[PDB]
Amino acid sequence: HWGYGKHNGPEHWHKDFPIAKGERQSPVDIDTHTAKYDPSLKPLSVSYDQATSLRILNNGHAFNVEFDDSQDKAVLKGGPLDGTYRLIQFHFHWGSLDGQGSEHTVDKKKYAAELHLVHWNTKYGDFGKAVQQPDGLAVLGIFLKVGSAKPGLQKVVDVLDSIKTKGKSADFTNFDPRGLLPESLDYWTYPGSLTTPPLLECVTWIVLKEPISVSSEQVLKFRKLNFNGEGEPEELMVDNWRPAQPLKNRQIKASFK
Ligand SMILES: O=C(O)Cc1cccc([N+](=O)[O-])c1
Ligand SMILES: [Zn+2]
Repeated sequence: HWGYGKHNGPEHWHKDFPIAKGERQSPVDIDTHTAKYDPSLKPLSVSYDQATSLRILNNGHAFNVEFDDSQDKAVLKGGPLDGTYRLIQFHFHWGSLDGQGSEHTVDKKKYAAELHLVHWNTKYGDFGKAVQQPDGLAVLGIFLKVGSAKPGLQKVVDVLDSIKTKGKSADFTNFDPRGLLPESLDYWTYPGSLTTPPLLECVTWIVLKEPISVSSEQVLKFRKLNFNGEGEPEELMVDNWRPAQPLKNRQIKASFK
């Protein structure tokens, strides 16, 4: 099955998921000089005051912080979006070293990591129906750079020892994702896809310009996770990022001048 190795990594995904070579794949390089300011874009509305995290999961590809999405409790609206998108999970992608890890790039710059907050359009009723629609998901992407610690991330880092290997989960209630957000909500937006199989072309991407800072210690704890299951040969969970894909017939729009 798919993964991030030599034998099963991104460059192989098209054989089981031919949409890998589609017209609206993610991530992409954001060329800041050609992304056009669009005055018609709105401010993003991120409303996470009632977000109810439940659990953290090592799925063998990353770890997922999961939310109760059975009501409108943590929603993303505005920005480029029509309608209301409910938070279902967040996860990250990161590198073996601080010089790579992000999926999106900015003028070819790779960040140490990238956080994805995944939301589904309530007009489709559930996540599985939403991913079948071109406007089914909104993913908020936030770059991580290594410097100062992010106090709001520490609760996540400290639970990782308990989900070292694939298929482990742990209760993870009361975590507030507002602690992961940068000061500015300036963004770039474009139409794209999931970045892991099945690579469905169902995402409005909203990539924040301003990175968050996390400490080296924090990212080092991400890199102690395992792709493998309990008791199998240890292969560290690192470099779980898809590289930039062809932009094709897309425009990247900026919310800011
Ligand atoms: O389980 C999976 O890998 C598919 C999946 C599910 C939810 C979000 C995703 N994304 O690319 O942001 C991908
Ligand atoms: Zn992701």
